[PDB]
Amino acid sequence: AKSKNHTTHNQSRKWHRNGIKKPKSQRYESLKGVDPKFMRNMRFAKKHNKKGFKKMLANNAKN
RNA sequence: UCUAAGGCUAAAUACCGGCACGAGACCGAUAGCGGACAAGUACCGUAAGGGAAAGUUGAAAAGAACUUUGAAGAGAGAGUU
RNA sequence: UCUUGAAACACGGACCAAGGAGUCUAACGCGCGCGCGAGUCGGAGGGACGCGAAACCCUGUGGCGCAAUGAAGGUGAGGGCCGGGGCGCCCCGGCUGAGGUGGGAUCCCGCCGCGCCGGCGGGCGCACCACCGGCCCGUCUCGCCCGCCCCGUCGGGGAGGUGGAGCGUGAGCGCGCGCGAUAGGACCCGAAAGAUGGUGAACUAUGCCUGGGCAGGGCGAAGCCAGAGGAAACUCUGGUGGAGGUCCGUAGCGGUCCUGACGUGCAAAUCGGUCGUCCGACCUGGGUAUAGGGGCGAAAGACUAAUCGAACCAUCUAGUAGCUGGUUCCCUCCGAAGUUUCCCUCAGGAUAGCUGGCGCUCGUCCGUCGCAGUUUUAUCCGGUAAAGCGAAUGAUUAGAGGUACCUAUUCUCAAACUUUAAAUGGGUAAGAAGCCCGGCUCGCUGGCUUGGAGCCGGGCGUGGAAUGCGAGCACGCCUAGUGGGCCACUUUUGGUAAGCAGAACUGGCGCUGCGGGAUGAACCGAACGCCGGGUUAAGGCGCCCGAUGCCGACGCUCAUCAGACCCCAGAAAAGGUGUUGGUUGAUAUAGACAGCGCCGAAUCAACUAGCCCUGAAAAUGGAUGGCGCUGGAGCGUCGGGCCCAUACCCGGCCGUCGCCGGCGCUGGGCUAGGCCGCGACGAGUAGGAGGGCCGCCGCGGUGGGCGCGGAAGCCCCGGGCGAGGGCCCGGGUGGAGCCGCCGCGGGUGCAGAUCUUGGUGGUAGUAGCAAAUAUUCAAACGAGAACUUUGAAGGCCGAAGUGGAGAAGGGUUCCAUGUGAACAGCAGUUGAACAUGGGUCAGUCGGUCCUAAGAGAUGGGCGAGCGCCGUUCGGAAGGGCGGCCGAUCGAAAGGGA
RNA sequence: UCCAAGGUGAACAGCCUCUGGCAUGUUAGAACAAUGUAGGUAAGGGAAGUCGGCAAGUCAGAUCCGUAACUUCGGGAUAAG
RNA sequence: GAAGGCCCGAGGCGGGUGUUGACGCGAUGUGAUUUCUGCCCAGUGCUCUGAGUCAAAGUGAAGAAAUUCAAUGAAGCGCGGGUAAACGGCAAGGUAGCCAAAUGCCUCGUCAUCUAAUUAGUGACGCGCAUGAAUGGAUGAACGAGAUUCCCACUGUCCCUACCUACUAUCUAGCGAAACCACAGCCAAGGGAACGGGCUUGGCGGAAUCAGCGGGGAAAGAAGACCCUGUUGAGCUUGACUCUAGUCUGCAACUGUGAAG
RNA sequence: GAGUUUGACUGGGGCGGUACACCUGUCAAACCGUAACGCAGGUGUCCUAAGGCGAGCUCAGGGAGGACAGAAACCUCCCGUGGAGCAGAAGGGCAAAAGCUCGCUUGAUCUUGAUUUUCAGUAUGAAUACAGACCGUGAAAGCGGGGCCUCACGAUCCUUCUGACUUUUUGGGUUUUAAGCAGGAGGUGUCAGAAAAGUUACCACAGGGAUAACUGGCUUGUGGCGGCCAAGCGUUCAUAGCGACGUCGCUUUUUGAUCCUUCGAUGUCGGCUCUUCCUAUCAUUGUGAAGCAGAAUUCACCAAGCGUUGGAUUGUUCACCCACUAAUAGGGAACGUGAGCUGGGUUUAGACCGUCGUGAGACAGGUUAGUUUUACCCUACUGAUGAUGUGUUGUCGCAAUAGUAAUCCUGCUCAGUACGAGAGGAACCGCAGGUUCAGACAUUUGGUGUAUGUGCUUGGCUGAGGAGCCAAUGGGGCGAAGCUACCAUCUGUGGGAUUAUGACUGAACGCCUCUAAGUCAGAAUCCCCCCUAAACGUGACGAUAAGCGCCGCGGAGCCU
Ligand SMILES: [Mg+2]
Ligand SMILES: [Mg+2]
Ligand SMILES: [Mg+2]
Ligand SMILES: [Mg+2]
Ligand SMILES: [Mg+2]
Ligand SMILES: [Mg+2]
Ligand SMILES: [Mg+2]
Ligand SMILES: [Mg+2]
Ligand SMILES: [Mg+2]
Ligand SMILES: [Mg+2]
Ligand SMILES: [Mg+2]
Ligand SMILES: [Mg+2]
Ligand SMILES: [Mg+2]
Ligand SMILES: [Mg+2]
Ligand SMILES: [Mg+2]
Ligand SMILES: [Mg+2]
Ligand SMILES: [Mg+2]
Ligand SMILES: [Mg+2]
Ligand SMILES: [Mg+2]
Ligand SMILES: [Mg+2]
Ligand SMILES: [Mg+2]
Ligand SMILES: [Mg+2]
Ligand SMILES: [Mg+2]
Ligand SMILES: [Mg+2]
Ligand SMILES: [Mg+2]
Ligand SMILES: [Mg+2]
Ligand SMILES: [Mg+2]
Ligand SMILES: [Mg+2]
Ligand SMILES: [Mg+2]
Ligand SMILES: [Mg+2]
Ligand SMILES: [Mg+2]
Ligand SMILES: [Mg+2]
Ligand SMILES: [Mg+2]
Ligand SMILES: [Mg+2]
Ligand SMILES: [Mg+2]
Ligand SMILES: [Mg+2]
Ligand SMILES: [Mg+2]
Ligand SMILES: [Mg+2]
Ligand SMILES: [Mg+2]
Ligand SMILES: [Mg+2]
Ligand SMILES: [Mg+2]
Ligand SMILES: [Mg+2]
Ligand SMILES: [Mg+2]
Ligand SMILES: [Mg+2]
Ligand SMILES: [Mg+2]
Ligand SMILES: [Mg+2]
Ligand SMILES: [Mg+2]
Ligand SMILES: [Mg+2]
Ligand SMILES: [Mg+2]
Ligand SMILES: [Mg+2]
Ligand SMILES: [Mg+2]
Ligand SMILES: [Mg+2]
Ligand SMILES: [Mg+2]
Ligand SMILES: [Mg+2]
Ligand SMILES: [Mg+2]
Ligand SMILES: [Mg+2]
Ligand SMILES: [Mg+2]
Ligand SMILES: [Mg+2]
Ligand SMILES: [Mg+2]
Ligand SMILES: [Mg+2]
Ligand SMILES: [Mg+2]
Ligand SMILES: [Mg+2]
Ligand SMILES: [Mg+2]
Ligand SMILES: [Mg+2]
Ligand SMILES: [Mg+2]
Ligand SMILES: [Mg+2]
Ligand SMILES: [Mg+2]
Ligand SMILES: [Mg+2]
Ligand SMILES: [Mg+2]
Ligand SMILES: [Mg+2]
Ligand SMILES: [Mg+2]
Ligand SMILES: [Mg+2]
Ligand SMILES: [Mg+2]
Ligand SMILES: [Mg+2]
Ligand SMILES: [Mg+2]
Ligand SMILES: [Mg+2]
Ligand SMILES: [Mg+2]
Ligand SMILES: [Mg+2]
Ligand SMILES: [Mg+2]
Ligand SMILES: [Mg+2]
Ligand SMILES: [Mg+2]
Ligand SMILES: [Mg+2]
Ligand SMILES: [Mg+2]
Repeated sequence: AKSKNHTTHNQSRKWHRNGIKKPKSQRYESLKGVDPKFMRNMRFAKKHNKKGFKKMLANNAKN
């Protein structure tokens, strides 16, 4: 009472039945798996980014 | 915190059996109880047990006198409604 | 119906009627509707007071939410702006109450083009999403501050990672509807089994008790008698006797062979002939004993009531079933899978995929986002085909040269070889998430703004390839079915091969009809609402059979097995001086070829290619589909015309779907859940969803409904309506109830289930009414005589009877009269039928009495207990000085006046 | 289970009859085909049939004779003829 | 040898054998007589001895105790002996016998006999696939509804059928079922689920029926007993898993009195 | 004694194998992926270094050399792209490396999260890149948290160990104990992980044509059969008859392969019986060829009309043998044929023996005994009524079509002839019979015989005789009629076109030629006659009832 072992015959039709969908490209992709030492300093760059907010307003006025 | 190795004690509670009632968005004679009827009857098995089928003339029997064919069932008229 | 495949020589279905299969309760999830809403619900109970067991009111105990997290001790969720100060990296004050980036329906404003309408310029940005902070709990690393009456092994906080079903201005709760997965009998029907309790030894197996029965003959044992022989011991002969798991054989009991008869029988084991045994381990009745995992067995798993390799009965029990079978109205729309992973899985599930439903977030003139089974451009990837081995590895042929090697060549190869190397194919990119200019943050990086990344401001569309197209929400949420596939081109593995087995890719079949191939699940064409006209595809156009009934074109071919077109349904090697082409050569008018120098013009050889032919043998008679066709109806090359598919074009109608559709501004109109307009579209199994003014039963409403002037039901060569489910009307029949509309509750729709119950067919006036010799004549009664009765004749049983009486069993069958309806398988004047009466007389026949094997109380013992064990074993004498030793039951064949 | 006539014969065998009983066994008439079931015969050959002398047939009573191999001395034995 | 063997039994001062007592009862094997009954005690099993493992209870030790440790340490196992008319084999290597057998694969063995002809039969031969001695070997009169070979006799078994009789069938009067049945019923070929009756192309096809018949309907009769599957069973068996009645053994209790070592 | 278990995959199942958890090369068709009990292999380990780092060094092999010393000992030089080695299978990688050697070592340590691969994108296993510690090494840059890379491994529960702490040990406190958190290990190889021996023929149930045994279907390896080529055989001569080395086919009477149909069942081996079919012809008919003188035989052609037998053994098909014969050819039809038979084999349950298993049991080893059911239904076939439309009815005929039938041999004669040296030894016509078959038939012979015909006779009965009866036909002798037997007897048949083949004329092709056009002979084959049947076919002819037939275009009308 043997049967069939492996088949990929009708699988291409099933895959394209709803179409092969790529993940929607999102701005600001996820930062998972990045260097932890790099992520530490990048958090500190955003943590103290408001410290130079007064210099930003002064330099924008020169333009 | 209680005082075992002694006892008693109603109510609220349970009830498919029985007795007597009320009811139904239930079943309507192959349904509802097996059983609407001489149903746990007929019938079967040595026995323990198994277990049916089967309700309806019309309002009122007024259920067809009488005549005639046939031995008779069974018919033809007549008659009741 | 299962299936890859069914008209199947696969299964179910003779026929009709009624019944007949997805339910209900609990709990869960999602969607939807309703109420209230950081709440929400009385679902216990209490109180008002026919239908009222309702409804009304109160009660928030409690449940579920509002807080999470850790194993636990436990602890436990506020962001931002402004100013000052500290300059590390986090103090103070104030104003507020969830931040920042990108996107964002809607709203707001400016300007322009026309207080309306379009351009691009900004803003507040919902929900949601991507990302980055922040906070709470667990845990880890690095740590230097702080708090106190219970200063300690005390309790607090920081910084940076990380775990969590968190917080980040709640969304739940109650109720109802639907679907999905469950547990319950669980869609219906079905096991082989298992368990508890009980009933059977009238069959049979065996022991016991008490009875009964078993012709006629054969051989003829021990004992005995007599006569003989012998010197004796002892022997011999005749007769007698009547022994035995002896022989022939009847009854009886068995059951060999015919593998006979029968085999829907006389019979759920019989009949005939034949056969075994028939004084014995013989046969048999009755009374007793042993009871189901037990009994009993001269042993066959035999037998234990037609049941035995574990009886029967009822219950547990609607036992379970990954396995078969069946699973009931119509329509509209969408529409599969036999594949992935895991599984004591491989007839099955879980999971992913494919499916459907429900939506939701947006877009919806150009424009811009966004999208793609496709090209283009740019740039990468690979090691297959082919090639190579005078290159590596491996294999391999032949010579040559120099001195078996060695050099230079040469032949042939690789799938597990390769220097090379495609075609097809895979990945990425083709901008605003960009470019450009100027700054800011950092604790990372460091010779040095040096990097890097993040952030801020400003400026710049020619959107920065072609084409098509609406997208997004981890392609959201729930989700059925499927998880046996099969076939074809190409590629490809095993196999001699296979209508074989196993893969890749795409299409197809399955799920699919249609035209064509005669025919046929897959091939060719083309996919499907209902029609009209037209035109085609593939394929055809002698006739069957629509179309060449053209003065079609050119050749090829004769077949005493001609040939006749994808898949495709019989041919090969090798041959032909059949015929027709072509190729390469060779002789010849200084005269060849062939034939006897004559002859006088071409000839010969090899090879190749078409058609035909040989090669070519199978069994029922037969297959270009058939007829038949040979100036073609054959083969090849083509032309014009013609034939028709559910395909294409145009038109009508129906439905679905889509319109940033239209209409509240009324002769008609607007049941807005309506009406109207436009465009496209239409296959379907399993499956899903919606609609039904389809149908059935019952309820609350409602129609001042219907009905003896005729309801329901039923019948109809009556009239109709609807695409259909169905419905209305008319007639006939019927005789008392019935129906429409809005809601509500289901035991709601049948052709199947070797369905259930009931009824009826063909078979069919058929099988049959055939075991045991046999009836006939006359008469009588009578409507009626092959069957009754009487008489006569002829026969049978032939005293181990077809005779005369009992036992067990039957229970009025006995007897008389009467009936002829049903029964007595023909008939019947007859009956063991039916109806009405009658009939069984005991001291001395049996029961009754006795105990036989047995059974069974008392004492006693056991046992949870109903009870069981036990038949002497205890103060056991109810009589007339007593012995008894075991009450009682147990024989209609024992005992017994 | 009980009673059990005559003839034939060794016989309660088979066959015939008497006493007694019965009407041919849940039907009849006609016909006499095949094929059956049951019964019987068959010339000549005699198991050539067939898995196989299956079935059938031969033999049979009694009387007078005659009776081996073998043997457990009993038998074989109704040997056989 | 009865305080027993064997067995029943839920249970007792229970019950059977047993109204018994070794010439008995119980459990097995072989299977009259005659004739023999060989070898192996390793394995398994039974049985018989007194020198590692060994439960509970009891004793000792440590510890606050629970607990732990130690010593002691039954039966059984292990060790040892016997046993094969125990299972078995031939630790022993098949002895006496027997045979191509009811036992021989090769095989229709070889030889003789039996017939014209013999895979049969018989007598022999035996390195016997795979005979063999109470898992009994060999023989054997009588006996056998046992298997087998031949001969005589006999016969319709046959060559080779025929005829006769009885009851049926058949016909009639009366009476009157059942299995079965999707629809049904003439074929060839083709295709097809690869053996059509129906479809395709042909052959062709004429009411209603009787008696026969056994080709067909892959005829009927029965949800194949063969084969496989099922995480379906049952009967039986063991060196299967897990238990158990029974039985053996140990401890304290019922269990008292006294002496001695 | 009770309960339960006794894996799965699988070209049925079992046995075998593990394709059951993994790895390499290939298959695999140039991304990845991709199956089979596809191919060639590996794995349940090994390593305190064979881990880590640094430094130096260069291998396999070859040439030339150098006491013993040689084809291989060691020393030296030169060449040497790795042709060595790197623990193992294979692939890849690797040269002042990853190899070899040496000296310092324990990054094979303590942690958080992310990622890759198998993937459902779960787990495990094994990997990748960081980060925070603590270290090793090197002068340092760096490198290292196992092995150069691709394999070398394991959930819950439970036990055990280590570590940590405001962790619990339940009204508090202390100490034991127990529990918990976190990280290891003890293992499930059926490797995402039950706790597991059989037997069943005494078997049971659910099913399955998803799946075996029997037919058919595809295939033809094998079997059978037949070509082609021509080495050679045939004294010589390849092809009279043969055919090596090769090679191309056919057949479905072998077997195998496959598993498509059937497991709510297609009765299954042989024989018997019986019909038809095939030819790959054994015999007969007509021919061609020879290593054909005759005879016998061999090869080949047209050809299946006709025939292919009787027996011993065996269940057997198949073989073997005895004879006979013209020959004793080969097969199909569901391996034709079981509601046709027969049960011998096989193929339930009983039983024996051998081998096997401890056992129950098994054995395609042997042996013995073992129920063979139903037709009356539909077609088919066999016969029997009848139906058909021309008025009824009858006689006498025609005839489509269908069936079809004869066959083989012997003796005599030719003829001791032809032929041959002989030995031997035919043929045509003719003649006499026979075999098998067919259709008849009973005069004769045989058989049956219930004319129950006539005798004989047994038992019984009728009083006896006489005459008879009964015994399922009492028995027996003979026997009419009838029926019946190669067991008696009779009869069995003519042509036509042609096949094979041999020829004529005669081209193609000045010749030749059976052929191309045209002609001839020509057969057991074929067709037909003869013969049997007689159609929804029919001709001639007779007789045809107050009814009825002809004749008045009867003369007018009604239905179809
Ligand atoms: Mg599968
Ligand atoms: Mg597999
Ligand atoms: Mg009550
Ligand atoms: Mg009722
Ligand atoms: Mg078929
Ligand atoms: Mg079925
Ligand atoms: Mg049926
Ligand atoms: Mg109904
Ligand atoms: Mg925003
Ligand atoms: Mg059980
Ligand atoms: Mg005798
Ligand atoms: Mg007798
Ligand atoms: Mg009998
Ligand atoms: Mg019989
Ligand atoms: Mg019969
Ligand atoms: Mg006898
Ligand atoms: Mg008795
Ligand atoms: Mg019981
Ligand atoms: Mg048995
Ligand atoms: Mg549709
Ligand atoms: Mg699919
Ligand atoms: Mg199935
Ligand atoms: Mg699904
Ligand atoms: Mg699933
Ligand atoms: Mg399936
Ligand atoms: Mg395939
Ligand atoms: Mg297959
Ligand atoms: Mg399907
Ligand atoms: Mg489709
Ligand atoms: Mg075709
Ligand atoms: Mg049209
Ligand atoms: Mg056509
Ligand atoms: Mg040739
Ligand atoms: Mg040809
Ligand atoms: Mg249109
Ligand atoms: Mg109802
Ligand atoms: Mg219902
Ligand atoms: Mg119905
Ligand atoms: Mg009476
Ligand atoms: Mg009376
Ligand atoms: Mg009657
Ligand atoms: Mg009565
Ligand atoms: Mg008494
Ligand atoms: Mg008495
Ligand atoms: Mg009679
Ligand atoms: Mg004779
Ligand atoms: Mg014979
Ligand atoms: Mg006999
Ligand atoms: Mg004798
Ligand atoms: Mg013994
Ligand atoms: Mg021993
Ligand atoms: Mg010997
Ligand atoms: Mg013989
Ligand atoms: Mg012998
Ligand atoms: Mg011995
Ligand atoms: Mg006997
Ligand atoms: Mg059919
Ligand atoms: Mg059948
Ligand atoms: Mg079945
Ligand atoms: Mg399974
Ligand atoms: Mg059983
Ligand atoms: Mg079991
Ligand atoms: Mg299996
Ligand atoms: Mg690849
Ligand atoms: Mg580190
Ligand atoms: Mg199949
Ligand atoms: Mg071959
Ligand atoms: Mg050859
Ligand atoms: Mg031929
Ligand atoms: Mg014979
Ligand atoms: Mg056959
Ligand atoms: Mg048949
Ligand atoms: Mg049969
Ligand atoms: Mg047969
Ligand atoms: Mg047999
Ligand atoms: Mg048997
Ligand atoms: Mg001469
Ligand atoms: Mg007399
Ligand atoms: Mg008599
Ligand atoms: Mg007689
Ligand atoms: Mg005579
Ligand atoms: Mg000719
Ligand atoms: Mg001629």
